[PDB]
Amino acid sequence: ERPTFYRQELNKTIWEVPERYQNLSPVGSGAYGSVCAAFDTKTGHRVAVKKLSRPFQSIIHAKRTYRELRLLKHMKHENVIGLLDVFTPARSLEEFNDVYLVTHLMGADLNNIVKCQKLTDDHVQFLIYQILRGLKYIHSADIIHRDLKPSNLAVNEDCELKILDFGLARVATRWYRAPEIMLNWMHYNQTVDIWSVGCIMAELLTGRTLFPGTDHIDQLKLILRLVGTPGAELLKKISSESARNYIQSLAQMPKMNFANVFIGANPLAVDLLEKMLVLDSDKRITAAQALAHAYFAQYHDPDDEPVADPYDQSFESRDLLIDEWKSLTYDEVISFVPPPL
Ligand SMILES: Cc1ccc(C(=O)N[C@@H](CCC2CCCCC2)C(N)=O)cc1NC(=O)c1cnn(-c2ccccc2C)c1
Repeated sequence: ERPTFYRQELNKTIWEVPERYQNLSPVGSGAYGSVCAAFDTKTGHRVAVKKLSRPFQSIIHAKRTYRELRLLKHMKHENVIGLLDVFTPARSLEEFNDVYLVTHLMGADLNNIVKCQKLTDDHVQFLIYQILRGLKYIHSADIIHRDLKPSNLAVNEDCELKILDFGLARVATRWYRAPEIMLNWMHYNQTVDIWSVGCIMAELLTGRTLFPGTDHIDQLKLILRLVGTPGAELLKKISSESARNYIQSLAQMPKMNFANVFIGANPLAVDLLEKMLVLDSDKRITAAQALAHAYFAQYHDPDDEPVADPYDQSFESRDLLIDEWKSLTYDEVISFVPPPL
């Protein structure tokens, strides 16, 4: 019918959950939002429970709440975070004011893993393979992550990887961002995420941030030093006059030979980096193409790299009232079907 809930105070936060979830312990020191590790008495498994912060306080909060629930309810893939449960203590739409989301509990984020040292080439093959397998899935539904960086990627002891998003909650996004979506200078596609994967892979191999810019101007200067200033062919496709003026006003840099930058790395790794870190977003490798690159010979299976069901994002166009976004969210909580045990 409906379970029995119990109340708690944790880090100045109130928490009201079903008895099924036990021994709630705050994790991530703010960086994941309001999240507790919990023990799930139904499965005998550890889980993560997130309490959304002020979910219906404004129109923009209410839309963000709907968007996060809709994305989580869609994701059914080994390398993307998925929804085990969603609950509110509210018995009706009228008193609906709190949303709790339940996922798998992961062992570590990749930020607090590179921080020690660099990884073996074999560890890098396996981790980048799993990122690209999750991205083929997300991109097949016309979903773009847009903020891939080591702090949004999580792994277990056995090195199984999942893509998450910790949104706004306290490693600069700037350092991993595609030049075209940073300065909005060209048509942008799913391959903004492939630029980010290139930056992350470089960092796992060298143990150093590839492009540690201090701001957007410093960031572009560090990038152009490796990949070279745009040619006349890429200049032809820049719609922004101010962008085009800025670029053409710098003194010309050549493309460096990546074999001279990533010295001693697997030459198959250097070749894949050349294909990911191209300025022209029409010429960057896709996730599906990257999975068939020789670098992943050990892992690639074309019969086990699935696509996603279609995702209706027509809501993204709509301008509705708080109470409308709230009712739509309540509907999705009510209609939720747990994954098969
Ligand atoms: C409970 C929960 C709820 C929401 C999210 C989450 O990723 N939400 C996304 C969903 C959509 C996004 C679209 C692009 C593809 C990726 C997904 C968002 N911002 O909308 C994560 C967890 N879980 C965690 O925060 C979590 C799970 N173990 N840990 C953890 C716990 C201890 C140590 C290390 C880690 C990583 C943290």
